[PDB]
Amino acid sequence: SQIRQNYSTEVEAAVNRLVNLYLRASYTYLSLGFYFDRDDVALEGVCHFFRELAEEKREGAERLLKMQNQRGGRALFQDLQKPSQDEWGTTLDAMKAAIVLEKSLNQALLDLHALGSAQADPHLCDFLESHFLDEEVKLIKKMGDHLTNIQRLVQAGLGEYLFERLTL
Amino acid sequence: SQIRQNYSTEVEAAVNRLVNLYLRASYTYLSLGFYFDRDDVALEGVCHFFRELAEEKREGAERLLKMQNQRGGRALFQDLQKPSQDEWGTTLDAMKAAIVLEKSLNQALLDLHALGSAQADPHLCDFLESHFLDEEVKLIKKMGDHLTNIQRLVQAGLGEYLFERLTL
Amino acid sequence: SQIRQNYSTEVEAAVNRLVNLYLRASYTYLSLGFYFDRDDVALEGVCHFFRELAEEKREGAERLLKMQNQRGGRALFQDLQKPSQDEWGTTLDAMKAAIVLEKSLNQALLDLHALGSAQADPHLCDFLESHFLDEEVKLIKKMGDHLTNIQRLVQAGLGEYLFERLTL
Amino acid sequence: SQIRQNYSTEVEAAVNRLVNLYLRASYTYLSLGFYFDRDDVALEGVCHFFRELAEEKREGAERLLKMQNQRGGRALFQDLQKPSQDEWGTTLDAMKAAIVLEKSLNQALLDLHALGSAQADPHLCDFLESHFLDEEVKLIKKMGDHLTNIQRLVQAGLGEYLFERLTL
Ligand SMILES: CCc1cccc(CC)c1O
Ligand SMILES: CCc1cccc(CC)c1O
Repeated sequence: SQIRQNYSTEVEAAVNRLVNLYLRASYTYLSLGFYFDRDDVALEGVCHFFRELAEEKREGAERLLKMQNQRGGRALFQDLQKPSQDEWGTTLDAMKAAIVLEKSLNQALLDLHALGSAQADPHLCDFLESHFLDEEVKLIKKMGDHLTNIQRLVQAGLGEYLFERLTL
Repeated sequence: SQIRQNYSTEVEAAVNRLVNLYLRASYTYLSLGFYFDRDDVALEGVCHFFRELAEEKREGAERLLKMQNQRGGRALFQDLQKPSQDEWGTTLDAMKAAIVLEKSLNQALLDLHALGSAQADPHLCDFLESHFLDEEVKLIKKMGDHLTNIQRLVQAGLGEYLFERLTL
Repeated sequence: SQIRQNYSTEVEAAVNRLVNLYLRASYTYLSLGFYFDRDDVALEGVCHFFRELAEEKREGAERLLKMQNQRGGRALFQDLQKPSQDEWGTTLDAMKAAIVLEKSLNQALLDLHALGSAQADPHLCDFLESHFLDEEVKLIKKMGDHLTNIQRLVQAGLGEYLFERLTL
Repeated sequence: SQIRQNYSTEVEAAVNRLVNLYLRASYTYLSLGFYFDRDDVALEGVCHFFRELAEEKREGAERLLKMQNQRGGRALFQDLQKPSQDEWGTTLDAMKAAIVLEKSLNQALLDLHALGSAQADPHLCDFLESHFLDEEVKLIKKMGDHLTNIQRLVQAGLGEYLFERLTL
């Protein structure tokens, strides 16, 4: 590449993997959103919460792809694995599964930051810090806050309804 | 002081102590506010309630300091003791601890009013009446109203959630 | 903590200490502000300068406390020591004491950044860089500029008056 | 009087005396204002400061007269003594003379408050507190602040000019 400078093959490859992880997270949230839209689940606030997250994760993937080209690396796409579950249980179950998912994305971000630091690639390090690291910390805090409120609420059917109506 | 008139050393000293008490109350409310912001407590309305009170108590301290200088007394600051607890339990526990705190500030205000009256210092007496006495009575009534509603609500987890969502 | 990830006990503890340092700085500035409001000092611009800084330092402490919870650490408060002086001398004396204070806060920030880097905690490192490091550099430059102008001005009484009227 | 209730002859008489004191203060400030308007003194900011105070003191007298009638007492006017000086010296001299004057009015207010309290006349006590006591404390603080700045400024001719230009 005529533009490529200080951009290691290791980082290029890790950025392609992180794109896959963000698209997979987007897909998992799409499944979670539509599960809560089922007439036999019917929690519209929970559905909107996960659909909004699907869109956020897709946006993350696209920003990473933009960066990959800005640096002169080459986007390589892999299959996107189907989500780990077809049915997601209660709001509590689903929020637990979301925080597991977010912590795995955060750990991927931290790993790539570490790699960037080892490779002396400050543009990569700044890029993750300014667009992803604080967003993940904020989101995981929010999910943790939700999980605590869900747990304090679950006569389980009444709790789930009230959380969806008054928090989401 | 060239301006000092009818301002006893006793009152000057009691005003410095009351500044300390208001700053300590502010600090206690800061701790209460951040405790309810913990991801394993997560009651944002309770958090905002106490943070707003932190700011009110700090404002009170500053008005007292302004008055101290208006009268020609000299502000003397002491250490601010850390709050009595590191963790504040339930909303009920925290509201009980707040009303204990407010009654101790109110009693300090009443003591200083009594002192002012004994010293024939009507400016001090008017100052407490117009800026602090009615504010404390209003706040203690509000906390009493909250305590009653909290108590009537505590399936405890559901009650705490509903109070935070629908009152705070 | 269900949310805690890559957040060392060392950093958690250093963040609690830095909160104390910022609250202590806030308190020191409150004392400086009210000293310049004394009828026998009476430099209102100097008073507003330090009171504004009291508020900035309190805001800093609250942002650190917010971050502590966002990361799943636990806020622990200690006593707040009274400021080092009861009377602050001239504007020159007070500005010298402020720059000493700011350099000690800056060094604390730098120490915590170093710790964060040693612990591979990029979120902490970005947080200090984006909210505190440049603010301190800007403020210390401003105080240095003030100190130079104060010094060039001190017939001392006339200089102090003119600085307060035409700079602050 | 058909309306008179709980209004002692002692208080009625002291209120008439206080009216005289406020009108005398108004007159003294009128003289001070016009002295600083002399072409051989020529400090327009000092002139406006004292003329504004003339008007404030006259307003005070009129509020006291209104109150006297509201209570069913009878206004009795005495001669208004000419001010203590025909020429008022420097701004420093004049500000010293103003603070002496204000402290004598404040002491009169405090004496009348004490009388009102001895007579169990809470309307009188509230009236002085709400309209006069805090106004005097604020004004005496302001004059004290001015006196300190004037003193710090007095090459005397330059100091007097700068105070008038940059403070008043
Ligand atoms: C409002 C936060 C707070 C609490 C306790 C003490 C201080 C000193 C100013 C403070 O700002
Ligand atoms: C405000 C000028 C002034 C001074 C002193 C006395 C009187 C009588 C009304 C007056 O108007």
